[PDB]
Amino acid sequence: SIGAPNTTFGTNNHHLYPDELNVSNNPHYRPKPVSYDSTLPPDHIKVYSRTLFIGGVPLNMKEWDLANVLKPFAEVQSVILNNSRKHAFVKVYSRHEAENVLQNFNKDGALPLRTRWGVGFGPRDCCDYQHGYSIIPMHRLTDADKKWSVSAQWGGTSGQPLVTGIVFEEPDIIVGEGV
Repeated sequence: SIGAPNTTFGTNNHHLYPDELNVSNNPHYRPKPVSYDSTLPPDHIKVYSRTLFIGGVPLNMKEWDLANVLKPFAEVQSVILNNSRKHAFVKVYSRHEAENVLQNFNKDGALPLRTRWGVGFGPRDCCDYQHGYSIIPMHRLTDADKKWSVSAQWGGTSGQPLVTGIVFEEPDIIVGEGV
């Protein structure tokens, strides 16, 4: 209602919405579900994807067409569409939303889009794109990587320290600063 988003973004990052806030007055508010399992290796963290990878993309559909086809399935937070590759990546605000998309989307096989697990945050060498998660060693997490894992508004730990065995849904890929 108040103002327009951007329709392409790029000044900050590929989110549909501006800075906003994960506050209770925002209807985009989501919980920070965190767990701790000792079954994980030492100095590692678990990251569930809230990101869909999209194959089969017709070149005429854009970022807000992805938000439009997924609108009755879940709220879309961010999107990187690559028409030259015939694909998109689409980040929704919760893991439960991303599963609720995957569960109902293209069940008949009529839509051109092919919904899979993508990654907003995840190491390729410790990935599990089949289950839709990755496990990350804290020795490879940069200052920015841990900064989002603690400080990200959607996903991460809710401001808790990264401990061995910590589980959550992917932190936002804001960045801030220079460098």
